[PDB]
Amino acid sequence: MFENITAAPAADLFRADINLGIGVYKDETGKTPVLTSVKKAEQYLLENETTKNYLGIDGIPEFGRCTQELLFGKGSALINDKRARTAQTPGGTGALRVAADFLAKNTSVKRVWVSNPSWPNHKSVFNSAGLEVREYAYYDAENHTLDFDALINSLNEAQAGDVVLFHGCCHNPTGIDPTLEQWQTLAQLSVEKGWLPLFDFAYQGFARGLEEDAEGLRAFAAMHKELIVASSYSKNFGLYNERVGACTLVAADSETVDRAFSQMKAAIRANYSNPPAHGASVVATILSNDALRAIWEQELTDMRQRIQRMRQLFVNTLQEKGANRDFSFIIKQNGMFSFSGLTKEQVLRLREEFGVYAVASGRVNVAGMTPDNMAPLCEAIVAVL
Amino acid sequence: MFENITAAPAADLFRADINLGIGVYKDETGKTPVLTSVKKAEQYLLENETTKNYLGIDGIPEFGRCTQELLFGKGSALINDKRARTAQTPGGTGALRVAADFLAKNTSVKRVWVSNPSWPNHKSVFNSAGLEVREYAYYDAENHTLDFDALINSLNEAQAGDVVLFHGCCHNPTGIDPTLEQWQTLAQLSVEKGWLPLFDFAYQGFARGLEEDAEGLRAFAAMHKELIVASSYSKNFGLYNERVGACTLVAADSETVDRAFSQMKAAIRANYSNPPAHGASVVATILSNDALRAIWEQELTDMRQRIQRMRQLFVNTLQEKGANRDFSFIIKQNGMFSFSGLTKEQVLRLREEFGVYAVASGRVNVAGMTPDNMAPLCEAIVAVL
Ligand SMILES: Cc1ncc(COP(=O)(O)O)c(CNc2csc(C(=O)O)c2)c1O
Ligand SMILES: Cc1ncc(COP(=O)(O)O)c(CNc2csc(C(=O)O)c2)c1O
Repeated sequence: MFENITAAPAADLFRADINLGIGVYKDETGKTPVLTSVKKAEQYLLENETTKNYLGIDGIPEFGRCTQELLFGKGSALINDKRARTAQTPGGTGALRVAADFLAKNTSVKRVWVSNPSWPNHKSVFNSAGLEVREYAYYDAENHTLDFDALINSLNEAQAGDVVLFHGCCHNPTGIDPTLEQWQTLAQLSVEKGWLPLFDFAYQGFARGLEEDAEGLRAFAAMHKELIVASSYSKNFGLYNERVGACTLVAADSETVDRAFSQMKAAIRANYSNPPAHGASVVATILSNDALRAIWEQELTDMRQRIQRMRQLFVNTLQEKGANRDFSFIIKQNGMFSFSGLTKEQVLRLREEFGVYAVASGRVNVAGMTPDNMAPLCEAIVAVL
Repeated sequence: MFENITAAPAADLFRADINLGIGVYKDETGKTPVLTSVKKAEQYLLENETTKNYLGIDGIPEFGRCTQELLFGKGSALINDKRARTAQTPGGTGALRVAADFLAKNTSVKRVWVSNPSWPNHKSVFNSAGLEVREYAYYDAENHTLDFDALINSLNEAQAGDVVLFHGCCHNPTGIDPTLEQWQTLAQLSVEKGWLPLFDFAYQGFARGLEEDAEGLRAFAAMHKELIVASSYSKNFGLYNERVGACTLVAADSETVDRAFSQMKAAIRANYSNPPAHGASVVATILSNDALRAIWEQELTDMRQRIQRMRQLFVNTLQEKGANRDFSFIIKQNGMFSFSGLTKEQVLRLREEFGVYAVASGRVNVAGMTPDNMAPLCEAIVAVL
């Protein structure tokens, strides 16, 4: 049965002997520690859990409520009108796959529109569910900005009933997000064209703040009867390996969302049955407790701010090491990732001659940068320019 | 998009006011506590974990090794010859779905054969991956035994390249397992007919013991170049909600299994990306530590033995409450579940008139029974005979 299977298309080189191709947050010491708020919650769970009995298919109710509040805001009409249902999922990826399976099996959706560039796993996830993936223009490589007019031009090829995927904030890989006015334009256009918006929200809190980072989503939510949000707590709780995310379904009213959500639960049941408790329980414990939530929000703020300091230090140090070229785009971009503007061959050179690792696209993880490694990193970059 | 979705086909009645329709183990007090070995491991993890950085797609290496040893035996040729690869998954269900996606995308498999009766989610899982499910005869409702000759008759309709699903031990819902000689007959037949065996192993340790319960699988593994095992640690570690299972792929040699496994990892990547650490880390911590493993094995033994005591007490008490009918089949059956022999209407009557809850099939969870609830439970049953 297996003798003729083709190998899947093919960090290790890094280990064999700076990592900017890392996918996680690192602190100033180059570590990805467990957040203190998380350790405190885990201790509370160790002390207080009396069973590991299965969660419901949609997971921990408190987790769902706290998630909806994060996405839509306390007192949101969507919440008040019971228009949203949330399934706790194994990570943002799990939420995306649940969304994809739900859509493939229960709707006429055949196509999902994703930005060029995006996270490479988007295509894999949607294709796995039998959905075609189409790309829309996004990046202006000259101004290192949102190629907006072009985005709109690309998207006028999208038919009514197509899904359009939006990164909520901290676009991956570019760090370039729509302004609020641009989000508002997109929200209006989406209504007019009959797109189903799918928000991928893996970095809430890493751009400007929890509430600010949700402005775009909330602009869409104000305009649409229906949408889906696939969110992740992997980076903003440092809970990567615990697989903590959420798939939130929004419909016109409670009757419609509940009915549709029944099929989302069926899609989950046939996949992993019900979701893993530990990571989501830590999130629910933290979000629903004033003291823990305060510690967590500050920890998230510390991460956001350290990234901003590295963006500034990167730009300053490149200038000091004798790059005579603008990198101001780095300061204005949001989240852990930016395109450095380096070519695939410069990136290869960086790895081979200097041991500095980025992805071929030239995307770098700014959280891989520290006050200590910045000078050598920038010296290397200047050398390949 | 969602306005026309049909609701999915539809515990609560129990709550509204004995539960034998429960899906988990309960102790003599009616609780499903966290195992002591698990609490000890969780404390060790709280004390020692310094990051939540993502696991590899296939999860914790130690978890994989310990799993293979449990399934195949220490010193197994399959292990020695590196013929098996294991992905840590979100539960047995997750392992089944990973198997199904892997098979649908990378092989000519179109059909999976499942026993009639089985766990109802088997059909959902395979169908979700685009695979047809066919049933084979299993249960002799007169002798409350394995309708074996009939099983074989059913399965001669299976074509070469079809998958045949076997419950490793503690068949769900019947508690009726092949004898070793029957497993050996099935293993030979499977080779001759060109079936791909898929073992579903959710109850290792609940029939006779860890090693004994794996005899059937090992009989197949001795005969086959290729097979898949979907295992779960939900019931034998009491880790239900942490989602701890494994998909183990076996091929003729290391080159072939590694190549095939690359596509299994691709299937995981496009689903939930990588698996949840907490539950699998507890399993790995326990299995790889002599002291914790000893405590755990005894806890598992205590569960196995309590179930056996309830099977015996059930049969004795039914006789004492004036059932003049054999129930000896209960003593010989394996695991938490048996068919009581009650009809769907008797089961309905039990619920409505006596507040005793089973599934319509008449399947009862023997671990729902206690010395305290046995007399009323048996009085109720006698009343509906
Ligand atoms: C846009 C977007 N969508 C989905 C995901 C999946 O997040 P988790 O499944 O890890 O929660 C992520 C985060 N997953 C991820 C891990 S490393 C990485 C990268 O781009 O390096 C990405 C994301 O950035
Ligand atoms: C034969 C078989 N296959 C797969 C599974 C899935 O186990 P987990 O996904 O819970 O680990 C299980 C256990 N899942 C389960 C939870 S309640 C239940 C039942 O039959 O009541 C079954 C099983 O018995």
